[PDB]
Amino acid sequence: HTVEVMISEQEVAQRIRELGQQITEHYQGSSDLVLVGLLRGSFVFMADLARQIHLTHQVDFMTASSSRDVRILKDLDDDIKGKDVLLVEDIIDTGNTLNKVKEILALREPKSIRICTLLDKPTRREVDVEVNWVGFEIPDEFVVGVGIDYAQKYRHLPYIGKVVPLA
Amino acid sequence: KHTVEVMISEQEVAQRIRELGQQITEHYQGSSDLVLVGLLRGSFVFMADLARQIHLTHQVDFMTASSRDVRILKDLDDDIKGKDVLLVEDIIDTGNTLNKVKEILALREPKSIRICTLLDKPTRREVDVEVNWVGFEIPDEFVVGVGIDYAQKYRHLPYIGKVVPLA
Amino acid sequence: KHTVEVMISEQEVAQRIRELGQQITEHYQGSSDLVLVGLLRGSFVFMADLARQIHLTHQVDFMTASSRDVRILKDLDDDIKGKDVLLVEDIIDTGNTLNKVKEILALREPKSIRICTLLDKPTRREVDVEVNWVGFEIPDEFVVGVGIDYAQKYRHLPYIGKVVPLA
Amino acid sequence: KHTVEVMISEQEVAQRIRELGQQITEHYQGSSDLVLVGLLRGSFVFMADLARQIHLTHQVDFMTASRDVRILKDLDDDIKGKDVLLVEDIIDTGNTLNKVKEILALREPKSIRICTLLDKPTRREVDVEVNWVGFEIPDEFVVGVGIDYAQKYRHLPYIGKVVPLA
Repeated sequence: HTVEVMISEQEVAQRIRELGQQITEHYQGSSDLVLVGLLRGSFVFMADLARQIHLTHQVDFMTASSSRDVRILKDLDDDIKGKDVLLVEDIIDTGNTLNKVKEILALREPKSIRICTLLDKPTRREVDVEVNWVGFEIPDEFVVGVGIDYAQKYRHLPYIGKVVPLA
Repeated sequence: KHTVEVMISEQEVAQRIRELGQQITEHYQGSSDLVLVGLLRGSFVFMADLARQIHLTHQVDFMTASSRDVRILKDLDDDIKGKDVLLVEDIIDTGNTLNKVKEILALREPKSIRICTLLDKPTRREVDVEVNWVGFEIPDEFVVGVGIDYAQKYRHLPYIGKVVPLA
Repeated sequence: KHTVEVMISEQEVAQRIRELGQQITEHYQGSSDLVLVGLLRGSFVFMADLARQIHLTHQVDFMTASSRDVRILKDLDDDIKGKDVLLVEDIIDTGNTLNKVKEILALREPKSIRICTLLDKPTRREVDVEVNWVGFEIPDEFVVGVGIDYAQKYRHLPYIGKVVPLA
Repeated sequence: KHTVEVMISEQEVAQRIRELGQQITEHYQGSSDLVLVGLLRGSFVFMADLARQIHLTHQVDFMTASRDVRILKDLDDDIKGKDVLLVEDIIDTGNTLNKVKEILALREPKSIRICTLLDKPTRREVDVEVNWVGFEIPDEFVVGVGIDYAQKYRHLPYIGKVVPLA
């Protein structure tokens, strides 16, 4: 198999700059912003987005699992009561896991909860969940890069790639 | 300079847990999917004794909740979707943690959630949680034993004790 | 499908646990800091009964080790540096998991580490782990009860049972 | 009452990380079992930039470590027989990193090495071997590129110095 570039590193960077500007604008005057990354896949997008948000904010992470139940493998280290929470995803597809994570965090009485994802595969949606900011809407391909793995590989590519069969 | 007095004897505790087990057995008669979930660390002794008085095939699991936000330090190992869940507590006082744990688990769509505690301190409640089975209602004293610690000591006492000043 | 036969009766188990607790009490006499550490979920019932037969003030804590690498899904809540640590197991068969848990804990520089188990299957051993206190040494049978499950069932049986396939 | 001063610019950080990724790429050449392991939360930004400058196929994982050094979140995947690179935002006393290394050594990786974006050598309390270092600094009050003050400023793109104004 091989990887072709689907979304270039610079196209990704420009889109994250735009998301950063929109998010900065939306939260202007808030000192309670916290970005929460869903591990492992969101960490690259999160790193780049945080650096494009010109507001003082905090960072946290959750690891949610998958058989049926959405379980918390690692919860947040910090409180979110009365805070503005931004969930940060690498890719939203079925929306299952994200939906339960949002509901679990809603119980803690944050000031607000929103969601931003680098990629959205809306044709995979099985439970709808409100996504405030989306980097790129894509079809249901095997994508990798910018934090996203194929068999644990390729998270470290600076571009969004597509895994394709060779010769 | 402090000591432990017996408040509820080893045998009084055992008789009560025998009675709870009988009522719980009757209650879930014909459920194919009973699961007891303890809250660690305090629940484990009461859980062990109670599970042995329940004359139904059932599963056991544990959560560790945190102690401002209620966070999940260690989640269930198994699924509870469509199951009858019995939350098992050593003591309910403010009700804050238990309430949030119930709300977290309710998101998983168990068939039912009910709650059983060995000790209840009703005068300490800060939030409404409905508890179907209560071993003993007690005044707000420093109690220890049957899983309950004081500064981590005395969980291993077979009786419910009360910590008292000496001299 | 199957039935369960009594292999070691409730009373036999209670008597042996009392013997072990007595020996453990003698062994750590004069120790200021005993901590019993159970591996979840299997060890919780044995732990509850055993701690109640140990007549020294002590602490209780728990770990959850993964089911190749032995990973820590839930670590101890409390420190063990300088303490006498007693690892508590429902059953020891291959010894692989328990060996790693011991090495992991030794890095924290406890004063000592010893191991107790309710059941021991010495024929299944794959690594050398020395076990000072053994409730019952048994053949490689499918056992359940007193914390031990089969397909998550039967942890709540008050005896050690043998699972027996039928027709 | 404070501000933050730029101590090491975004561009200096970027160039140094590229140099580190190059050295790392060269060192691990021919190995197909590279895994970078960051310690949360501080390492995630340096990790993200470093991984993208490493031109070898590799895996990425995370641990979060807590007197006793405890494991609050372990790795998700096996490291037996692998080349492990622990990735750190800053190394000061070394105490946590030393124990994490010891813990992972029990799993029999083929090798374990350590990289840090910042190193404070005069702060060292335990000896631990640090293989790659982005910037060796004095004991300044630092933030940015993953590093916080009171949970704030991990999002700054440069290494900043917190300068009390109070």
